[PDB]
Amino acid sequence: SELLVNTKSGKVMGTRVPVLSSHISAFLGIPFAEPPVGNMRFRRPEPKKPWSGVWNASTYPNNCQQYVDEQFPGFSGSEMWNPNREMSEDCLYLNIWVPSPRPKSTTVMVWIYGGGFYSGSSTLDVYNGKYLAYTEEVVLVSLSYRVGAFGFLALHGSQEAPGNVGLLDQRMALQWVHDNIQFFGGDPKTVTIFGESAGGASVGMHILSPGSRDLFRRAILQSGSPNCPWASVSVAEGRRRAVELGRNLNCNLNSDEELIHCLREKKPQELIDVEWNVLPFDSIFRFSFVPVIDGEFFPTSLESMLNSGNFKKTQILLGVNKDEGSFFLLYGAPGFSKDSESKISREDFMSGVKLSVPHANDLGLDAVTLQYTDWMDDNNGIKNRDGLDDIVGDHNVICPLMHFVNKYTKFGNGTYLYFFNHRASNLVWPEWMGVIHGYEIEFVFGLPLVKELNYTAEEEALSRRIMHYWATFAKTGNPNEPHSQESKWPLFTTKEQKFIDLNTEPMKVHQRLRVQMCVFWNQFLPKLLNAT
Amino acid sequence: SELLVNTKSGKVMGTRVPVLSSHISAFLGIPFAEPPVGNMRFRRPEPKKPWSGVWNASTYPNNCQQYVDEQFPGFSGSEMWNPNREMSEDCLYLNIWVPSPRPKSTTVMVWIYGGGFYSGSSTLDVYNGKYLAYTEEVVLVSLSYRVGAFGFLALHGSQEAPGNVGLLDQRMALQWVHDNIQFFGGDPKTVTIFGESAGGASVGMHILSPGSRDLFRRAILQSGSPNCPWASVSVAEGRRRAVELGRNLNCNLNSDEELIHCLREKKPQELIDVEWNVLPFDSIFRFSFVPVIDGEFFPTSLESMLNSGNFKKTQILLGVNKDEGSFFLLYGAPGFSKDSESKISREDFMSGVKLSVPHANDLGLDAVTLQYTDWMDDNNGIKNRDGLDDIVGDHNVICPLMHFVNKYTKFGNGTYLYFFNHRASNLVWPEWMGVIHGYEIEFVFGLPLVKELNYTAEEEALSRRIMHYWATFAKTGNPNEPHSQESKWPLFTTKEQKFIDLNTEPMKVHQRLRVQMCVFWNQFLPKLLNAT
Repeated sequence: SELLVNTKSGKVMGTRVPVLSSHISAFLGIPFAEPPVGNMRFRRPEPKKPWSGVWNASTYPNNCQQYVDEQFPGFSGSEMWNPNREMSEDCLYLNIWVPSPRPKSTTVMVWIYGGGFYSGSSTLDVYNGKYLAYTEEVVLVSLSYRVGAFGFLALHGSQEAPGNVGLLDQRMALQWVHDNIQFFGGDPKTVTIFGESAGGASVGMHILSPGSRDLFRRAILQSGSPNCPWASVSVAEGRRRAVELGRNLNCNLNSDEELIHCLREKKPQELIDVEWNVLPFDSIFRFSFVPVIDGEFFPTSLESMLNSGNFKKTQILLGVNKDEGSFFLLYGAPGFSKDSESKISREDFMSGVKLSVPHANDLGLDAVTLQYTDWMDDNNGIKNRDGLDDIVGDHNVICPLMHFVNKYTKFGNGTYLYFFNHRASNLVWPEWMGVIHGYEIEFVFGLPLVKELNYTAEEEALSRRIMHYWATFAKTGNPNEPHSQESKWPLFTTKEQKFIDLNTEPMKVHQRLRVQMCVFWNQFLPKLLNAT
Repeated sequence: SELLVNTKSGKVMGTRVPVLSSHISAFLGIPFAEPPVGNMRFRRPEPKKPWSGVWNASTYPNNCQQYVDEQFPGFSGSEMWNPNREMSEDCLYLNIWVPSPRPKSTTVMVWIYGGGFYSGSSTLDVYNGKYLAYTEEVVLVSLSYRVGAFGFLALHGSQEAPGNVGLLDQRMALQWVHDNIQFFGGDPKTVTIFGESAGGASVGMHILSPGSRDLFRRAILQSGSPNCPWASVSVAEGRRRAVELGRNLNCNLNSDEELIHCLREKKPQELIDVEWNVLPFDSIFRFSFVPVIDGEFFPTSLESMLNSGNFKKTQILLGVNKDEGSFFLLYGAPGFSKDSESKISREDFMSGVKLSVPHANDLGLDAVTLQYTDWMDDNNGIKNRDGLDDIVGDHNVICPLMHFVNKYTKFGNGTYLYFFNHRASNLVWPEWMGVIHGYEIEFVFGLPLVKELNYTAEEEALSRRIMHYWATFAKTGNPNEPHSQESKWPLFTTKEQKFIDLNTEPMKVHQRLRVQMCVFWNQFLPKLLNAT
């Protein structure tokens, strides 16, 4: 049977699913690790024990325990990101979409969801891999990993909560793909991992971490890189936050054993209710439990790894969205509202800057403010709003990704860069937010090809182009068709630094994506904060 | 006789001079102080003793002892600024141009020449007051004052070389005008002092200094202000430079008396030959002997005087030229040449920045470089050249004058600001230098009205407009004609900050002259250098 697959862990039974008036096979909820519950909480994952009989993989698995956004009850714009299944600590499963008839040895794409390392699900409607697997004829895999304290509580030095266990979950799912995808028609020597935001940062971390490098061939990073200021902390800050978490739950703090044991007795929701109270500063775009530079997963600091070429050398395709910051300002910066134009005063502007660069002394806050203010029109509410939007996006996403790409390209075997600047016509978020963080995802997964969702014809065409770029890159290491007549996505080189825009207009090639600001955020400010 | 005038110091005999096919009276070389020679060198000036008989004032006086530019022998462009008369320490004289028939009580304008406090003459062809006195019917006075070490050697604490004696010379000439101009037809209650560069800085210093305030009514400052980074030094740096001067001439340095006495035995040219060896840094736009914040001429620091309104409150008219810095780069920055386009490489650019902001640490040099570099085209030779030009002008002239104007306007009784951006058609300097430092002077003195000099008809019209603005402002405190139909030069206010361009095109009003850069140079950088 096409729906029956015998893997090294046991037999699995999938289901047939309709897609664009056709069909493909789907294997949902395949377990790749033992349930991280009880004494296993905070612990590194262990391989799932083989099972007898047939595993029923016809329905989505549970979603990991996580914080749930309720800032806009009922609003589709934010609820489309919330868990759509029962949450449970028993959440390490993966999903596979296989073309029909089943391929013999085709390209594999493994999706790693984003969510700031504190949220995310592989089962969201925007992550349905059936469209992409069908249209491009690839085996699509989406995995899951523990988030928040459950996946990133770090008490370096103890084996009970080492940290980075969330990244080990991903690695474990990748190990399973490497060992079993051949039975689903996938070629294990041609797997591309791709993700967005925290997922993009995760992809970059597997490229850096020695233990993950041999598990995949190529990589795609969307709006996220390993060196982002929010993607990781030191072992000291990790330790400091773990202890403060324990203090909010009145736990014994005399020893690691004491704390860990007390945290393992708490119900999942009890840790989630106080998870945000451990941040060191009043801030925006900063999360509590994230990866930590431990000396194991990451041999040394990320900057030294990037300078010495200590990372997997292969081809990579990456880029960012035009307005990465508007989402974090809406939820946490004074002056912004979902139902108004959010024109910002001078007052709130400087207030926003303090919230965006929390680690900066007063001289630094002034450097930023000067770099983003137009003194010929300083009380222009619209310029201050967009100025704050640029700051958040440049500092948190764009400038960090440009640093990575320029460092990587010196040792890589091929780089392709994009700038997504098309605002979907059916967006429910206000206009001032622009090309929002995470909204390029729907084009990558082909949601525009389904009429009932209400996209324009040019948006459907844009989705096919992107799907074909991502898939062609996954297969060959070059998003361009060998002998095509279409416009060519030039290769990003240390010298020219070319990149393309991604929208419904005729392709246009550019150079040095936001260099002015990246030099400020990657060279000047760090130096200023270090000297003063 | 129209050419004979009886002043409080004695009788003076002038001469009749032709001007634009007409005539006026000129009284040249009238002494206002005792010759500062021998034991009087470095000493404060003393009033000229009255004389019997008639003083022959038909020819120009000698020029003060000064450094002479020889970088371009024969070149009119630079030699038009050199002394055109025999140099002598006996140089404290003034010149007066009086309309014919002699007025009864008309407006007076006193010119103070520039030259970085190390050079300058009242007898240069560009300073001939006959055109302006004739065309606007005003009594025009140009004075002289000691420059270089002779006028600014400062050994605070000793009465033999207190410092600022060069400013006291100017004040003395102003005292004479106040006490005697009535006999030449001038109204002593309506005297406007005006000057360019060091002269403009001098005018601003008389506005600040308690002892000079009652000697004039209004003031005009061209490309120079008292708070410029080159216009003054502390008593400590003054002392340090005086001692180093003595060391270059192998003088006894055990005591002030010892040093001073040794310096008074030196020939004038001996001090001038080593005057440039005392600068603390390798620099551009910095001069050896300049005014010093002594606690006498200047009660306290200039910044505190400006903040507390401790200065003469009246009307002022001031502005700058578009390219104030090109002159100092030509003479002292690597890469620039008089006979080439001077396209500058990255190398020489950063080399120029180090020379322009000598007092800056490495973090500061980086702030400047980032603020003036276009990272999308960093090796563009023309952008680096103009970028260096802007830096020198903004830091040394424009941003300092904008700080002064904004501080003054809060307590003044009327401010008028201009931006001169017309490059004379007959300039002998290369094109890359643009609207050069000091070349608005020829329009103020009406040189364009004389055919044989070769200006265009629109330049002659521009000169009359400027002469009428300066003169009308001198008479009433407003450059605009009461009921005119011509375009109005708006008043500069703290709120709107309006200013006008000055060229051959229809007047245009603007706002916030180079604010972006002025905020960088007046608020951010000082803070950065103070914290680091």
